[PDB]
Amino acid sequence: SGFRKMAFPSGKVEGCMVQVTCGTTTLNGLWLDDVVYCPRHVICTSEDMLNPNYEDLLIRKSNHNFLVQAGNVQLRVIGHSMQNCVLKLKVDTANPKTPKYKFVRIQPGQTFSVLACYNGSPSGVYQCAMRPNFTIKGSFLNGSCGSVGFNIDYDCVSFCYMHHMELPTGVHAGTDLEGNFYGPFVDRQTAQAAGTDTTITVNVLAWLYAAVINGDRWFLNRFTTTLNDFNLVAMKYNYEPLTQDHVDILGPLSAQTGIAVLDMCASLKELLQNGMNGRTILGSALLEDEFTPFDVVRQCSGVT
Amino acid sequence: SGFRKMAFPSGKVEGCMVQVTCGTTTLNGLWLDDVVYCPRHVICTSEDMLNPNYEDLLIRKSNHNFLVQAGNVQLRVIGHSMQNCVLKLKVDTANPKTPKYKFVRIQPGQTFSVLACYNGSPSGVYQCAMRPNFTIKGSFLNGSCGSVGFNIDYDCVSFCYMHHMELPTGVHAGTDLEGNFYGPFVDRQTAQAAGTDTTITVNVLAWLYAAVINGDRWFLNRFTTTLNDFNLVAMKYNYEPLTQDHVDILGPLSAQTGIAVLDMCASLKELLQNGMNGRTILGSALLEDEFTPFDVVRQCSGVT
Ligand SMILES: O=C(Nc1cccnc1)N(CCC1CCCCC1)c1cccc(Cl)c1
Ligand SMILES: O=C(Nc1cccnc1)N(CCC1CCCCC1)c1cccc(Cl)c1
Repeated sequence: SGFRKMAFPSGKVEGCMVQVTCGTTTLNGLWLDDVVYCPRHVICTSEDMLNPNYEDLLIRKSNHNFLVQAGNVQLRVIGHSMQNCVLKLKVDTANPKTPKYKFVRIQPGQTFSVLACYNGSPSGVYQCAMRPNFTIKGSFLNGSCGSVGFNIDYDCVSFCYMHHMELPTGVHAGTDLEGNFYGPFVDRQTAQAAGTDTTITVNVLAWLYAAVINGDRWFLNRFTTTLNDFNLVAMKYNYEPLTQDHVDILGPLSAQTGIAVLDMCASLKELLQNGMNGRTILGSALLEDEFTPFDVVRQCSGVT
Repeated sequence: SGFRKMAFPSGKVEGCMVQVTCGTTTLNGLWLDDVVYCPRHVICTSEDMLNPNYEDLLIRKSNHNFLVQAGNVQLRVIGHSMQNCVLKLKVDTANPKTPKYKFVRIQPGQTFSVLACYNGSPSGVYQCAMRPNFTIKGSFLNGSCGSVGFNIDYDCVSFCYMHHMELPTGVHAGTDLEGNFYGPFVDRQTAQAAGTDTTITVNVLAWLYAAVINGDRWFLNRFTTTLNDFNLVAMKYNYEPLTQDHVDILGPLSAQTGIAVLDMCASLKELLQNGMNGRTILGSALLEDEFTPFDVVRQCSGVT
C-alpha cells in the first residue's frame, strides 16, 4: 500500500551520461553504442543564441573541437553530424555500459523519468508528464541541457526526451532523440508561446482508481454520468475530453476495483464542481494528472 | 528553474540489490562487500509472524538454506548472523559493484530516497521523509521488504533505512542497517501504534524559500513574528516547534533570498491560519514538508 510519484531506477541511464564541451559551452551528452547525442546549441556562445545559424556555426567546428568526457576518461571523436536539433558525435569506442534501448517519440499526456545532469554527472531523478501543450514542468538549471527523459520495460530503456530549453515562463522544452522538438519550440533565445495547457483527464481518473485501491474513498459517490455530460464539465474546467479510447485503457482499473469508468467520471465531475473541501487524495490537495493508467497498474502490481 | 520531489540517482544502490529466499519466503537483500543484509523475517512463514521467536527460528537454519541470487548468479553463503532485526549473510564473493558507503541512522524530519524492489529487482525510486513519528509514507507491496533508503554525497552512498513492515494503517516501518527499528515498532504481525505525527516545520519553511527562488511569491506578506508567537500557531496546527537550530540551518536560504527567517515564519503563520485560498505553491495545494533545507539548496544549486 501507499502511492508515490515513482521514477524508474536511473542506473541504466547513468552509465550513458557524458560531458560535452565545445569551446566555452558545456552540457550533457548521451553515449549509446559509438554515438554521443547532445543538444546542438553546444556549438553556440550566449551571444549566438539570439538567432543562431547552426549550419554556419557547425561548419567552423571539427571533430577535435568536441570534447567528450565520460566521468574522467576522454572519448576520441571521429565524426560529427547534426540531425534536426541534436548533434551526433561518432566516438571510436562503444559505451560498454550501453543498455538495450529504443528512441521513441512519446505522446502528450504520457509520463517518463528525467535524470537531471550537470557536467555529465547525475544529480537526481524525478517522474514527469509531457503536458498536452508539449512542455514539461521539470527542475533544470544552467548546464542541465542534455539531461534525458526515458521509460524502462524490463531491460530496455526507451529514450523519449532530451532537455534543451527553459521558456521565459519557467516551463521546459526539448526534443525526441532524433532532435525534433516536442511542440512549436525552436532552439533560440526568443519568447515562445507554449499553447493553452489542459489537465490530462485519463491520468486523473487513473489516479482516482489508485486512491480507491489504497484506501482513499471519500470522493466516491452514488452518481454516474455519460461521456457527453462529463465532457461538458471537462470543457468548463480545462480538462482533455474523455474518449472511448481513454475508457478502454481504464479497463484494468475499472475491473480490479469494480467501479465503472463513467461512475469514476461522476466522482471527478463532483470534485471538479465542488473542490476537495479541505480534504486530500493520496496526500495531494489537488487533482493529480502525472500518473497514466499504465503507471498506476505497474506501481499497484509491483512490475520490476 | 522549477522544483521537483527529486530522488538521488539509484544506480549505485541497484548494483547491490539481491534476492534472498529462505524456505518459502523471498525478499530483498543488500549486497555490500562480502555481506548480504536483509530483514530477519526472511526466516519466517506467514504463520510464524504472529509472535516469532527469531532466535529459535534461526537455529533451525543453515548457511545452505539462505538462497541469495544477484540478478541471475547464485552467491555462496559461508556465514549467517542476526543483528537486532537484520540478518547478515556472509558470502564468499565481495560485490564488485559495491560503492563507497556508510550506515547512518537518520533523524526524524530528514529525507532519503527509496529504491523499491521485488525479488531483488528494482521497480522504482522515490524521495521520502522519515516522519517525526518514525514511520515513512512509502509505496511498498508484498515482497518489497529489504528495499533500502539512502542519501548520496558525491560517490558515497549513506544507507539509512531498510523496509520491514507495513502497519495496519498503511504507513511503513523499518530499521537502520544495523537492524534497529526507527520508532517503537517490532517485527511482528500485531497492531502497533505509530505516535501522533507532526508537520516538519523547518522543511515547510525551506520549501517556502524554494518557492520564492522559483517565482511563487503570492504568500509573502508585510508581517513578521517571533519564535514564541510562531510556536503558539505551530502548536495549534500540529507543526514541530521551531528552534534556533532550525533558524540557523535556514541561514543559507534566508541569505540568498534576503527574507529573514522570522519573516518567512510570518508567511507560514498566515498560510496556517488562512489556508491557500484555492492557490498553489510549486504545484502543490498544501504545505510540503518533505524537502529539508539541504535538499532545497542542493536542488537550487545543482549539486551532483
Ligand atoms: O534554456 C537554456 N538553458 C537552461 C537554463 C535553465 C533550465 N533549462 C535550460 N538555454 C541556455 C543555453 C545556452 C547558454 C549559454 C551558452 C550557449 C547555450 C537556451 C536558451 C535559448 C534556447 C535554447 Cl534551445 C537553450
Ligand atoms: O509488512 C509486511 N509486508 C509488507 C506488505 C506490504 C508493504 N510492506 C510490507 N510483512 C509481511 C512479511 C511476511 C509475509 C509472509 C512470509 C513471512 C514474511 C510483515 C508482517 C508483520 C511484521 C513484519 Cl516485520 C513484516
